[PDB]
Amino acid sequence: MLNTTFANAKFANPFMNASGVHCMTIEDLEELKASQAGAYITKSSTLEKREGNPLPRYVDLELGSINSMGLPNLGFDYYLDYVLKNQKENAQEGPIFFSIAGMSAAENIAMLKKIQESDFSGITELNLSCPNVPGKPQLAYDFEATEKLLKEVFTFFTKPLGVKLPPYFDLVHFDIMAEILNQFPLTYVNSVNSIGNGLFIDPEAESVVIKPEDGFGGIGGAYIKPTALANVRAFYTRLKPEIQIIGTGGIETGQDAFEHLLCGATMLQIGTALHKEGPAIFDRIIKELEEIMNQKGYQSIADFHGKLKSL
Amino acid sequence: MLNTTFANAKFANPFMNASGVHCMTIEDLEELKASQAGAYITKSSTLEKREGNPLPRYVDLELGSINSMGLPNLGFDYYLDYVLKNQKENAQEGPIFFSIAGMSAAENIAMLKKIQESDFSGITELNLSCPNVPGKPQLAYDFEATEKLLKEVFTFFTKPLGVKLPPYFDLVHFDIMAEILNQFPLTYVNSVNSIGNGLFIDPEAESVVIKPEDGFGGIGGAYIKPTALANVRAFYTRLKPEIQIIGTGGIETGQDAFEHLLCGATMLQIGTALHKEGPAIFDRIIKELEEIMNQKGYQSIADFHGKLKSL
Ligand SMILES: Cc1cc2nc3c(=O)[nH]c(=O)nc-3n(C[C@H](O)[C@H](O)[C@H](O)COP(=O)(O)O)c2cc1C
Ligand SMILES: Cc1cc2nc3c(=O)[nH]c(=O)nc-3n(C[C@H](O)[C@H](O)[C@H](O)COP(=O)(O)O)c2cc1C
Ligand SMILES: O=C(O)c1cc(=O)[nH]c(=O)[nH]1
Ligand SMILES: O=C(O)c1cc(=O)[nH]c(=O)[nH]1
Ligand SMILES: [Mg+2]
Ligand SMILES: [Mg+2]
Repeated sequence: MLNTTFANAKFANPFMNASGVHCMTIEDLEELKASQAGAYITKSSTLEKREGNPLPRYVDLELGSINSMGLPNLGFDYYLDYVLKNQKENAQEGPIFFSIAGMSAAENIAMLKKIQESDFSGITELNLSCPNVPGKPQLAYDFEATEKLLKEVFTFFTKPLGVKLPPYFDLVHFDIMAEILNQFPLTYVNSVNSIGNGLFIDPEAESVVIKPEDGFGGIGGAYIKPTALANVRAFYTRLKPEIQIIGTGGIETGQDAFEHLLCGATMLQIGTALHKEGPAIFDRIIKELEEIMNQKGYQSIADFHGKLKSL
Repeated sequence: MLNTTFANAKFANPFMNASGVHCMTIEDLEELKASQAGAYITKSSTLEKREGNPLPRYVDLELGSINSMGLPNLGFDYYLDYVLKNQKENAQEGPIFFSIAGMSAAENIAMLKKIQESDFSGITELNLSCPNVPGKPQLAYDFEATEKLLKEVFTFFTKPLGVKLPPYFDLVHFDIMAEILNQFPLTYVNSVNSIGNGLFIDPEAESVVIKPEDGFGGIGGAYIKPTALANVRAFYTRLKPEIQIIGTGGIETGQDAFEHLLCGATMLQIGTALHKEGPAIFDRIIKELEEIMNQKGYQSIADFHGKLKSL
């Protein structure tokens, strides 16, 4: 019932882990491969291995989560070597996704060049929430910087490429970004990354709950579904059909998944809920979505994909 | 215990309604005057009376609310006439707040000029989430446009003035805005307005819940407290002491109020929760905050104001 076609590949279902959750090590990845997830993505990597920020840097919240991991990862070469070896085993239907988040534009270009030159036949995801010039907003909030980077990337990168974007909150911003993205042969857009720089407080202790950035961190979970759905829908109605969408943000139940698909998302990623529940979540949410579809008499995602009704 | 000093005026407590909620008519305003609210603010007005968007345009949600009211209001003259007459009765400790959200820069300047010329001795709040040039983001997301407007405003406006701002999600944005705002003799900054363009879906009906903007609307309530607290705190540590802060966003319990005050807010505004509960909320939340203070042995907000601890 959930069979999905994305980036010209076939997947058993649309579910995937969100980058950063349960995908740090080869062991994490193997557990994802073993789960019911239709596909999985690696932790955003940088050129060098990164320890990340001081703990505590992640906290479960009643309505979601807050984090400031600091891009901890085992380095580009570690992930590239892993995906290259699994690619050869052909023991998995559907390509693996490879996320990169260079500490700089030069680092992103360098990693993209290595992926291009390698035999990697999978899908690449460029995290545009990656660092940028000192007195500059995250890359994706700097429209000029974003367009400049993408133009250089597409002068040489011919393999499947998608971009992970932060949430937008103004319709003109969606228009500007859509216009920038539509000029490129992008495989997809993934909305959204966590809601940036939120703050959570322990009232009793009268203090923040994470050590880095004075307690400020990305927000995920139920807090952000309204924003995540909006971004998925806003891009669905603005992007050229060539560019598909991956919906990410506040997905925990089959109903949440149903809502993202209704908005136009083709693949779905689970972050916070997966972090709390573990790989077993995929089997649960898959069954939940199928039950919803059964009650409505739907046999394929195509029966409702992108059919969100306006009043 | 909650006595507060703000904009050089004295208030029985920091609580107020958030603009747009329970402040449309003179009758609404009188009910706010009659409640325990330490102060109140009028609905953002425009030069002409506005009917607002088609219904349904506001919906209560389990975790907050979504709206696209479309600035319905009775017109500038109606509100100005009201506050001028109440000002004379001296039957209220602390000035009334007057919100304006011109459909254009010319409209904001025109209203500010009328307030300046009038005998209004209260406080004015400029809603920088007001409309802007066609292909331009809301005013407050257009740093250049915002600075230009404020410079013109301060070439003539000498009365107390505060600005209502939308939420920001990047630290560099807070730096840029703080730098722009610190150059003016502003009375205060009010963070935050609703999280813009969120989307809520009724999965059974497979449709949005508000009629305008294809269902997209500002999000308020529990969904946004993490973002609201972050904005209050981020500005508290960047604004010159001359500019105080009004905390708005996800305030429903004494604990929520405690958190905003801990961040640096001096006055507090309640939107969503007030819309659901009615003016009686002020008596409840006041008691809730006082109980929290009593348990901690605090006798004045000064005992913890802005004392949020980092790890
Ligand atoms: C602990 C943690 C680490 C994350 N790491 C990444 C990362 O390396 N790259 C990326 O693009 N997104 C990262 N994200 C963001 C997620 O991919 C996802 O966009 C976010 O958590 C919103 O989804 P959710 O509501 O299901 O959590 C991370 C989120 C969390 C909570
Ligand atoms: C129905 C409604 C109308 C609103 N109207 C205004 C308005 O005219 N001007 C303004 O500055 N903010 C307006 N707001 C935003 C609030 O003042 C407040 O910033 C927002 O609801 C976030 O607070 P909350 O979490 O307590 O709801 C409105 C919010 C709602 C729900
Ligand atoms: O590694 C992290 O801290 C991180 C990266 C990213 O893109 N998003 C997030 O929420 N955390
Ligand atoms: O009147 C409205 O629609 C409105 C104005 C504003 O500033 N904020 C909001 O959430 N709604
Ligand atoms: Mg599997
Ligand atoms: Mg009163």
